Amino acid sequence: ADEKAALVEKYKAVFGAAPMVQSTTYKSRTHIPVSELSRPELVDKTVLIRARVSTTRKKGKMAFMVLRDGSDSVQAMAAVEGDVPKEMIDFMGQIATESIVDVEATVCKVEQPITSTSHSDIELKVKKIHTVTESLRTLPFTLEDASRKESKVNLDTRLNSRWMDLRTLASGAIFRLQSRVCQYFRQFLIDKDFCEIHSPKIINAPSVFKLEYFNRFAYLAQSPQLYKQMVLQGDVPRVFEVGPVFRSENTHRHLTEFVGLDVEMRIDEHYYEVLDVAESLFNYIFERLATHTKELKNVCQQYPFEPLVWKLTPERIKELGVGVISEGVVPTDKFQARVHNMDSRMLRINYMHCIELLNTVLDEKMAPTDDINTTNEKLLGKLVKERYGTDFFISDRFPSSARPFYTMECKDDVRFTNSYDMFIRGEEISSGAQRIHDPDLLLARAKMLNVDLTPIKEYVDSFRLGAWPHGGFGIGLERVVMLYLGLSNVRLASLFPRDPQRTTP
Amino acid sequence: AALVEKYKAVFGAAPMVQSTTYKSRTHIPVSELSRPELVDKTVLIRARVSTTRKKGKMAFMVLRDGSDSVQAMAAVEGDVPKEMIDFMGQIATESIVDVEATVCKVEQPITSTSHSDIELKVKKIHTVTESLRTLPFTLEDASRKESAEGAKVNLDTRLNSRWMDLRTLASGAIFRLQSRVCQYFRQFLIDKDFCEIHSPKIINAPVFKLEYFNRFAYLAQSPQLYKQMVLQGDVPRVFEVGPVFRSENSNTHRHLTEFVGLDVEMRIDEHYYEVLDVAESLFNYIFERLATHTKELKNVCQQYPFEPLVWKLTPERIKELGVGVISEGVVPTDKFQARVHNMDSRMLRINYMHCIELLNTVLDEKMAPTDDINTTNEKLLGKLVKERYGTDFFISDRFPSSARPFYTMECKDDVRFTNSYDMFIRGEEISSGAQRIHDPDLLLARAKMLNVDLTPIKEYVDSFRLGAWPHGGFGIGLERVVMLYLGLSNVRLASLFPRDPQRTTP
Repeated sequence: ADEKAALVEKYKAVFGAAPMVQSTTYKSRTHIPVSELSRPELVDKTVLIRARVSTTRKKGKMAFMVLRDGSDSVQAMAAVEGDVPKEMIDFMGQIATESIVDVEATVCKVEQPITSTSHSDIELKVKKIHTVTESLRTLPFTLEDASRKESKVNLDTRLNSRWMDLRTLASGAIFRLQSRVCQYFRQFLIDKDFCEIHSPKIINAPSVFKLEYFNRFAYLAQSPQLYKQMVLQGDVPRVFEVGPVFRSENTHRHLTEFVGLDVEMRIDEHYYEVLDVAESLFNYIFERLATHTKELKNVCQQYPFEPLVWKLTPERIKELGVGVISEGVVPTDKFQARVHNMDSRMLRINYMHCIELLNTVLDEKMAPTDDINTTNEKLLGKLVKERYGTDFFISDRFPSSARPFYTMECKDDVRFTNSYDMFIRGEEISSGAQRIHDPDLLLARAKMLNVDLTPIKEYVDSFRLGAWPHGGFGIGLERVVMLYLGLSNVRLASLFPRDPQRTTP
Repeated sequence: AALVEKYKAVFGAAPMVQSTTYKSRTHIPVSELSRPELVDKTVLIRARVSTTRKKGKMAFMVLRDGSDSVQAMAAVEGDVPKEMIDFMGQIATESIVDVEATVCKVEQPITSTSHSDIELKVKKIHTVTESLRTLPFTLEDASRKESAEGAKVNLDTRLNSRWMDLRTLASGAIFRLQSRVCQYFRQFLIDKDFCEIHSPKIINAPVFKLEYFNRFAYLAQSPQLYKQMVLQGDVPRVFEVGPVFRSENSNTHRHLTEFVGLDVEMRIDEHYYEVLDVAESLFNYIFERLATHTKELKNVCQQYPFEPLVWKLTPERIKELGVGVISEGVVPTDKFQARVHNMDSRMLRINYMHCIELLNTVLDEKMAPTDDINTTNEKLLGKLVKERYGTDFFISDRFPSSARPFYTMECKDDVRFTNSYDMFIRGEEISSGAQRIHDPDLLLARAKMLNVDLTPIKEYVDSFRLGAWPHGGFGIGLERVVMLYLGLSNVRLASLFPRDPQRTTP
């Protein structure tokens, strides 16, 4: 009964549970990631791979597994050979789904029908296999069920075990794309000499999440708005910030905490200088996102979408009489739409003409200063898509009633302001404006809006020692990912979402 | 009356900028005024009035935009009347003006300005916005070295009108360098295929407590738990740049209640030295690129003198002391068994127990190998390291278990110590890195030993139960790294609108 016990010690080097990885060795073996397995020079080579068990089963005298690491997966198999005992096949067949294994395997090129694994051309012949960590055998839900198209794992169940959901193809791709949006946002602005700033999220007064702050109370900032303006009055010419923002005032489209992408800059003459930057920024981001075809397809396979169109065609510009600012071409288009140039071809419609366009289909007509609510923003976006062919446009010169106290009014008509909104797929994504850089007019607009600026005396004071004309805009990161991908719920694009009912994980 | 209207085109208050024209004039920034193709040209500049004075039939100003300054003057001649020289003499300093002026070369350079080779001959000048004539403090006083004779501005007055303070050379340069630290941090890690994450700052349980609708919530001290959990969703490598919150009521020159964390977490194949390898290469990358921003470094140094950071041993010192070289298999003969990974970055590593022995060479009260190195001791250690090895940067390897959090992996050979390290800049801790415990049961066991209550964080523990990757990571305070790099006296000099227990404004 002891030689059989010694056979346990013989097979320990071939299969079983490896000792816990505990920094006892350094660079003692070469670890090949699953993503590199289609490198041609690895064919017929024996490699060491660490991967998740997607599935594994004993069948006949063999074991078959799919190994996975994020978006990359590969078939693995083992058969009873001289080097490989039948007990290893039993061991492979019973490893729990989602366990992490170290596999020593020969890379074999194979000709077989395409399956779900992404490395179609190759298969691993397994020589040794050890568990690195073992998964519980009860999962909160399977990866496949979490990956189904919508008509099932409901959203709250997926969010409660987000570490499991993130392993799906679409969820992984969504957050890789989110990282790319941040990257492209910053790179564009760094190229244009914008300085990054970090401003406080704890503020003295609501300008409202109230917090206990040692002996007194403080509050969480809704946005860096006031600080990004104040820093320009410290003579920094242009700034951006990427950081958390908090909104206490529960839909499928909004969160209580999210990430703001914020910009503020001096202007020489006109807030169109801000809009020019904003349009070029979005064009840059959209152009670069388009190159991430792996991620886009991995989102699309679970959450089908039509790729965003953000440019008018040159043909449609000509047919409709759309104006071209950089060319001095005045529009003949009935709604007086314009693009800045024939390269980005991004649609701008004045707010009053946006109302006129909505009024073509509305029975109850809107006045030129009426506010466009959420149902009518989607309707406007649909009318814009049908007439001009684009999913992205700007509405220019918003009514004064619809804008915050720091928005510069138009000199010719104070019913309107030096401001604009941007829309993606008929939903608002960014507002930009010239700010009021004069303290007296800033207080005057606040008083008109019955907003008391007494709690933010320092902000007002920051304009009193000489101020630069300036403007800026902000963008919700999760929201721009949601709208770009056409997702149904903004929580699909927030790693650990926060809303009035959710504070965990 | 018609004469007063003529003069209005020449000088006075311009209409408020209100988006009535677009690209109607070419505004030349002050930074461009030394371009040779601007000599003898009349140009339009928008600038701050730093100083202005009248002297007979002439007015003399210094116009400024951040670090760029130039002298401007006007004389009563031709279409410039005495009324305009009077106007220039009475503009309040810090007003912003639009000036039409000819760029002229000068023989004797004007050393009080950065554009010393040229001078502006003013033809037109209008105020864009007017400053109060009563300033909270002058730029001159706010720029004065603490050692120099004359009025200085104290820190609270500085922060109470931070928009004025930021206009000084040194303060502006500090925050340009802060931006560059973030930039190079992210670019290094993006280059190495680290993914950026954004994790929540509101958490359901601890100690800043906030009202959260019908319940209470808390602010996260750091993204520590989330950055580990995301690796269990199979993201191989992550970083985060965002706010962090410390709830300790500490009002010192070094502590902020809100600051910015630069956080990294990554899988490891075998060893937490893989984490330390990344951290050292990351700091090398940042320091090498910060050193190229000579304009900003000199603009800090003129007010706040510092010796540039040395973060590498020289090849000669390595040989002289017998420091080991990991990538070349060179075993140290150094009495304190120091090592560098490689001969390119040459960044010093000393085992914690040899750090204790080094301290003991000057201590009468000898420390034990497991004793903790406090804050008076960290600066003594960094001085000993600087004197022996010649470097302002080093890591101390394998910290005692009693000094580390519950999630730190212990050494298999000796559970008195952990798979962890600290990095030091100028004798002060800047970053801690470690292998984490990726096994749920051992993680609960270490928390129990440390008497740490894990009931408020069941989801973090649960994230390791469905298969977990071995992993590790580190965090860096952004304001503190700028402060220690530049040798600043107070962390509030490197935080735009600082937060401490007594300060929530501006």
